[PDB]
Amino acid sequence: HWGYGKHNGPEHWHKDFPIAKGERQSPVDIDTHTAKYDPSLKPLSVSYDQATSLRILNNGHAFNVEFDDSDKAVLKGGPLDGTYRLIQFHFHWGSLDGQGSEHTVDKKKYAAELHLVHWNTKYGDFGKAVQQPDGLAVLGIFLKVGSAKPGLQKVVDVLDSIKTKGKSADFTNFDPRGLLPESLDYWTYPGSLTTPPLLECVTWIVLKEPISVSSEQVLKFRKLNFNGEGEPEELMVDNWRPAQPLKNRQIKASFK
Ligand SMILES: COc1cc2c(cc1O)CC[C@@H]1[C@@H]2CC[C@]2(C)[C@@H](OS(N)(=O)=O)CC[C@@H]12
Ligand SMILES: COc1cc2c(cc1O)CC[C@@H]1[C@@H]2CC[C@]2(C)[C@@H](OS(N)(=O)=O)CC[C@@H]12
Ligand SMILES: [Zn+2]
Ligand SMILES: [Zn+2]
Repeated sequence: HWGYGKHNGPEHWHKDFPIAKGERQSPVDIDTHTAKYDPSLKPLSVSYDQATSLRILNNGHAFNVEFDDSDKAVLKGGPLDGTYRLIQFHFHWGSLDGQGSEHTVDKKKYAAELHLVHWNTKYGDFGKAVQQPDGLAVLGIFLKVGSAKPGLQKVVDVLDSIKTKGKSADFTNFDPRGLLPESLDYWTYPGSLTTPPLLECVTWIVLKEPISVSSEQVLKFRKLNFNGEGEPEELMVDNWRPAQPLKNRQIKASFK
């Protein structure tokens, strides 16, 4: 079963998922001396007021918060056509503050990265959406260690109750607006799922401004287990895929 270790990690993925060496694989390094400011890029339209969080789950790769995708949390605008519905969010993080993000900015690795996953509604269901180049829009947001993020506290406090693979808790009344920074300045490029099946169905939208999270908050991420309860203890850390080659895609910025 795929994972992040020496024996099942990103370097083994191409064997079951040959697309791993594709033309638009994610994440990528965002090189700012090559990123193209695009004045035509619209401001992002995040509408999360109606988001209906359901539960949080430890899937053995990370923990993910599922939403009711009817409920009308939607991402639109920015570089996107049509309506993308929020279906879930999750994080990738490191074994120390100095790494854990998937995207990098001039090779800088952040402590973590939040991904808010949305799907294009012309495709009827998530499953069909992922089979299309414009099937998904993932909003990526970096995490740096600093002051606490109040909107994160419910997430981290619940982690104690979902330590091992397959564990879930109820997670109603979670407002994902609280995971957002001040600015919605962004980079964007066509990419992929950063986990298997690595499908090239994603319009990546990566925010310029990281959110500040406390050391106390990020530490809780590192107490999760990859393994199931009663299995050999595998700590859930460094669950990130390294930056992939851009292969001459244009990363467009909405700010200079
Ligand atoms: C393959 O076809 C489909 C899959 C899914 C759906 C509809 C489909 O037609 C609806 C919800 C999708 C779920 C897949 C697992 C998700 C992303 C979950 O991610 S997760 N927990 O990390 O495995 C959260 C929401 C899930
Ligand atoms: C094709 O249908 C499915 C897809 C997935 C799952 C189950 C399905 O039935 C479970 C894991 C799902 C993954 C989709 C991309 C996720 C959310 C990834 O999001 S990401 N990193 O932003 O590209 C991380 C976990 C991935
Ligand atoms: Zn799995
Ligand atoms: Zn992710």
